[PDB]
Amino acid sequence: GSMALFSAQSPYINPIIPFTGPIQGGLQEGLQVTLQGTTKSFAQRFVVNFQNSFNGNDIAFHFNPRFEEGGYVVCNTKQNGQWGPEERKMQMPFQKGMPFELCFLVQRSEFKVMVNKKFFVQYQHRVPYHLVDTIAVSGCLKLSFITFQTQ
Amino acid sequence: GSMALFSAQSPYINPIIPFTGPIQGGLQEGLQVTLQGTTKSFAQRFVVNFQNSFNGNDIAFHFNPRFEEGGYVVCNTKQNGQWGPEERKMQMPFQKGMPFELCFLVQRSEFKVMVNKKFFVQYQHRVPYHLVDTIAVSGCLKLSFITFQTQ
Ligand SMILES: OC[C@H]1O[C@@H](O[C@H]2[C@H](O)[C@@H](O)[C@@H](O)O[C@@H]2CO)[C@H](O)[C@@H](O)[C@H]1O
Ligand SMILES: OC[C@H]1O[C@@H](O[C@H]2[C@H](O)[C@@H](O)[C@@H](O)O[C@@H]2CO)[C@H](O)[C@@H](O)[C@H]1O
Repeated sequence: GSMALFSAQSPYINPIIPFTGPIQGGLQEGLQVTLQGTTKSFAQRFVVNFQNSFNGNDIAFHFNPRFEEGGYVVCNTKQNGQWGPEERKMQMPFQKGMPFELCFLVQRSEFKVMVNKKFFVQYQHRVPYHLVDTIAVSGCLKLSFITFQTQ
Repeated sequence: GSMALFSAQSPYINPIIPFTGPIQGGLQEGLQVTLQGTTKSFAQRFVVNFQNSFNGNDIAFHFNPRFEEGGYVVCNTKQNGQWGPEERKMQMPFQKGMPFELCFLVQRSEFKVMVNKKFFVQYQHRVPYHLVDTIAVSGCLKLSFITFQTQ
């Protein structure tokens, strides 16, 4: 790519869905988390959660494509079990049955999300990202890998 | 059909008339219950009941073609053993001695009923459909199967 990238932790290979695993040392500025997978052919929704601990009460960034109402993606945060105000991007960048690359880049003030190498959405941090130590992936997809790389 | 359909409960194959059997877990929004069969050559009436329990005292939706008075179909509900106001469609979409496909689609506000792939009647829910856990079929027909499907 246009930036030299270094591994920040060993890749997850063929992680089985639903997948939950550590983000070693927490999210950090300049970290890129890339998921390579396939949207199921009759997909309804899928979810990628960046969260603090295992119970899901505190999700810093929930990324939720919904193959509903013409296709849209919900971004939100959960705090102490409570969902905040949704940010809906009224566009579906995934296609049922098709491979995708999904990249989350941690910047100081926001996440940047790229889908198939193209910027899709930004999401301002609502909570401290460094407390996110867990990624959780679920729903109508499969994954071939999850990589963790830094500039 | 125009939409992919998936089994929700195994089919009842060649169920013997009169038939009564579970709708496992109750009727659900988006469930399509399809009866594939043949109207007897000399048919007087047949009945499909969506009901709460084996008793027959509470029938959410009673669908009753009558080969009488030109041919017509009665739709009604039974509560605590009492019939409500009938809804009569003054048309007979079944032909004596001929195959038919009869499909009940459960929607949020109504059942939609298709006969031979053409819309026949709507029936507003008078009671919650989810309490229906039993289907009962009787009268002048035979069935090759009953399927339970969803999108
Ligand atoms: O905000 C992310 C979550 O949305 C939840 O969906 C509901 C929510 O329960 C309620 O606010 C309602 O108004 O609409 C929302 C649809 O956005 C999902 O159930 C949950 O899985 C998250 O995606
Ligand atoms: O409403 C459904 C039931 O109708 C019963 O017959 C009715 C009849 O249609 C109506 O004209 C009224 O005056 O009296 C009857 C009530 O018993 C059938 O006997 C029953 O099988 C259902 O189809």
